[PDB]
Amino acid sequence: HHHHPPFEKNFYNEHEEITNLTPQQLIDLRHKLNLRVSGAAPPRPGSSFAHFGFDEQLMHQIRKSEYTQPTPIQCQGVPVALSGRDMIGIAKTGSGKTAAFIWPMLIHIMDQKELEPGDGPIAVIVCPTRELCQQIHAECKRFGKAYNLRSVAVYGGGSMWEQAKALQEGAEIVVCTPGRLIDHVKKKATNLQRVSYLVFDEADRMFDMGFEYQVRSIASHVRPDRQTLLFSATFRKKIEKLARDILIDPIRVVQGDIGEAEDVTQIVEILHSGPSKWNWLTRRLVEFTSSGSVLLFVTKKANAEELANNLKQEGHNLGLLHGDMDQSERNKVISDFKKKDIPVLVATDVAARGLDIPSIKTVINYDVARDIDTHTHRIGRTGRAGEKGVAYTLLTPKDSNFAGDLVRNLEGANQHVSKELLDLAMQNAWFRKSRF
Repeated sequence: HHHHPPFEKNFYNEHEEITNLTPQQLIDLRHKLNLRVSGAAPPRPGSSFAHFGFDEQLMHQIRKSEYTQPTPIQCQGVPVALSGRDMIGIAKTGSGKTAAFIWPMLIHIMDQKELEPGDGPIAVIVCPTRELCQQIHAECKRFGKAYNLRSVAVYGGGSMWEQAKALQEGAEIVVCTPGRLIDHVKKKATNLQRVSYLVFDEADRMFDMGFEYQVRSIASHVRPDRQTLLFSATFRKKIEKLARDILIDPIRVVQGDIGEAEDVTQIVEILHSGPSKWNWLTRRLVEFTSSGSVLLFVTKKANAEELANNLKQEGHNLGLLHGDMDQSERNKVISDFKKKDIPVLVATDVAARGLDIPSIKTVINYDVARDIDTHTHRIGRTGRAGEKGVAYTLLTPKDSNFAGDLVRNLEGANQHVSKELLDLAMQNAWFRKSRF
């Protein structure tokens, strides 16, 4: 009575043809599919419906389809979703992405108890528009017939009272626009207590149309151990922040021509304590300056000052940049750093505008960033604007919460997660459990 009812997420049995791929063959398959994939332990993609392991009832509907072979987003997205993993699909209409999340949804629903009177949907698909709602609903009814599943569409611009009646008759699947779903829930036309599979489609469009608050509210009121899938045609900071907030260890799947490039090389070291960062740095700073300019980040002005003063006494030729500097003061330091008059710069986050300098080949997060957004902003200064550049992050055992966020950031960037870093992150239950 302390929990929500248990449910299964993982329905996937990898086909031997896929298990048997060499690492090179796997790399070349994703290249052939024009997909860039990241995250912790992504399932391999398939290349045929046989690899998905669909039964005859579903295949019957798929053969009436509309699909003669799977699309690339299906090839990778279906094994991700069948495996029970969360997913970020960066892909455009109509890449077959809707079926990519619908087919696993059907399998997920089929494993559960049937609906009892009063039961809300098992799966919810959230859409920006009535138009898309109706298209997705049409697909849900088509494929869902394989298992006699019922779908109801509730969208703005549609009859509130007919929708309320349809919701009351019972539906395993609800396709919706965000505000209208929330309205029906508050009115107790339906409820979210059985939602275990949650899709946000065209999430970028939803944000552009003003729905971020509604999207977040829905995510907040669905059980947190749900499976969640998020699709967008673009990745922008707003959607990335959303993904961090409403997904748990997702696999990121990007259609090639819609991304681009390259991730910063990150090195993370776990040190004894804050004061031991100094010896770490003095042993390494000369080698770092031999590759190019070096940018050290701290958060607090006082810490910037103490570090810079100690480096000066150490004999280093460096500059300081903090937020209380006037503009001319500020421009002198930045100019000196740009012209390589000083090889080393200590800066606070708030003062760091103007430091997109190609010669920066080392960024050092000396003091831990306030959050992962700030972390990303910092390491963006490193040269893969011209690669050869590396971003070091110094943690101590008091940084275990940030370590979890950093692990997830590294995994999304296909960067190394050391055993030490993972162990540190795994100290906290909210990481160690929610962990895929």
